[PDB]
Amino acid sequence: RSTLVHWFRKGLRLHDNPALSHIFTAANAAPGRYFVRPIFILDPGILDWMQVGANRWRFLQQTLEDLDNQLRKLNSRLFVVRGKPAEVFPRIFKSWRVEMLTFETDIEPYSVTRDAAVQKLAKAEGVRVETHCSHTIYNPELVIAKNLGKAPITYQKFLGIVEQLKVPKVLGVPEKLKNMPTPPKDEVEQKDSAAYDCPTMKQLVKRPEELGPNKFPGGETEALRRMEESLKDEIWVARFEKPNTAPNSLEPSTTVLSPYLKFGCLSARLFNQKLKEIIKRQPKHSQPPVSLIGQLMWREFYYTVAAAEPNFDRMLGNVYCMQIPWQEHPDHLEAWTHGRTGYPFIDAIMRQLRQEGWIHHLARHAVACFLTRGDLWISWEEGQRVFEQLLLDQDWALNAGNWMWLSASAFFHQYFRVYSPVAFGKKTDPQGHYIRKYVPELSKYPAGCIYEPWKASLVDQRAYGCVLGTDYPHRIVKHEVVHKENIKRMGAAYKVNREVR
DNA sequence: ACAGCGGTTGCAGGT
DNA sequence: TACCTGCAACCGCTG
Ligand SMILES: Cc1cc2nc3c(=O)[nH]c(=O)nc-3n(C[C@H](O)[C@H](O)[C@H](O)COP(=O)(O)OP(=O)(O)OC[C@H]3O[C@@H](n4cnc5c(N)ncnc54)[C@H](O)[C@@H]3O)c2cc1C
Repeated sequence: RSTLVHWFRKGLRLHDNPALSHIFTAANAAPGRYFVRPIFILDPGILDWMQVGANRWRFLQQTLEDLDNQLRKLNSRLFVVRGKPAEVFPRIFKSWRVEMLTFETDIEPYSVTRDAAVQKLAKAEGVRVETHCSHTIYNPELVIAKNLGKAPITYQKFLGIVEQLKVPKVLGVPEKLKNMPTPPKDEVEQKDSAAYDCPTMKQLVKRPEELGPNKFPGGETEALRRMEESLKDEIWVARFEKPNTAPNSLEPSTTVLSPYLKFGCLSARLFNQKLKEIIKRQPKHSQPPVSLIGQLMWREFYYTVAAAEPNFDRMLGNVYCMQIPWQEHPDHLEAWTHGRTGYPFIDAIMRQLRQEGWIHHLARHAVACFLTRGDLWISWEEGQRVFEQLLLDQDWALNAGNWMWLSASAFFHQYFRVYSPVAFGKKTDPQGHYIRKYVPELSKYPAGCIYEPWKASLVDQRAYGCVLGTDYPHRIVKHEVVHKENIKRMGAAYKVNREVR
């Protein structure tokens, strides 16, 4: 009796998962030939390629738990195999007699190399491999192809291309498995019958002191529930313009579906379709680039360009990337990293980020601009690695692309527009409630200088119960000097990059 | 050929 | 209010 395997890596969902649905329609088509083994490989070869904070482990733990619950409703379960895909796949091809493997494709360099090996090792043992493209609405490979073998490097050019492509159908949830007993215990399940069960928090999070409030639980269920809440107000959705959403509202002012889209708990395609249904009922609506569909198209865009370039997360060797002489400065990196910059707005954001693992897009803008071209002149690659650790939604392509944007290394080139770490947040939080929350030491300062504590006299600071240099740090740089100064470094860097290009 | 246009989300100082 | 402006002038795309 041969086994059918779906491999979860992303696409952590039952709904709109063609790679998964094939296995289930295939098993039900000829029941009694097949066992079904939906697996997720807990890969230690991931921790040596990337950084993973506690908040995101909890998210993964919860997603895997929810994914297991849902598979059980389909008379199956999730099998969590510990091991590196190299050691794991040849063993399970053998002991399970794998007739077919399926998975959702990924453009990310680690997974491309991982996939090739498995694609090859599957052909070595005659296993059929059927991959699907469902993490994105459009296939980056086809987007590139229709643009004559090149990735379009502007948003509008990108839209023109994808409008010429038809959208795959959004699949529902797969068929409940019929007349299908549980698979026989392999060599590993015989030693330990719980070997492939869901990791507990204790097992997965080796670091529980670094967890913050569980504001965004993982899993398909919470993803679907949150989308429905996010789209309940159809007038809000129609008129949605990203630039008018607050970075410092205590409640998130956007959908916060990014972590769900990153793990594939929510299908980008389903989400796109729910929006398109709202568009019909609400013909007066925002367009790209600022609308919600437009935000999905940004995801698509960055995935396309990234797909074409394996050095996309890196300045050197990156076809898109401006070559800029960033400084090494450990003290300033360390201060930015732990929200100890002395600019309360920046510090507020980095602390929310660390504690909760999500921050608003424009909050990311503010801190990224500050780290790179705005103030500290530190490479975007560093900011990337921090975000990569702290973000629930860390996504290789998205993190890289947006970091290159904010440093004006690629895609964005108007480096004379520099965010003010003092001024930016005032429009949406003039009282500084956001700062009072994440920088509690300053929570008794008057609004007139909570963004600029260094304007308080010493006696003022004492009366506010927080002296600068002791209870909260002196600002590590003077924005009003360094941003003009950096603008001229950028002018200089661009001149050099032209004189090659 | 290269001036001119648009570019998801700047700031300060303006009506 | 939501769109003036000037800043010193960037990119890729277009015709
Ligand atoms: C320096 C920097 C790093 C970033 N790193 C990541 C990352 O690691 N992973 C990630 O998902 N987002 C990243 N973002 C992009 C963006 O900030 C988030 O996708 C967004 O804040 C998610 O919140 P939301 O779900 O409420 O987005 P919404 O405003 O509700 O938009 C809906 C969805 O569209 C997509 N989207 C929105 N904005 C962008 C964007 N600018 N680029 C690409 N896709 C977008 C997201 O999937 C998002 O969930 C980064 C932005 C910057 C400034």
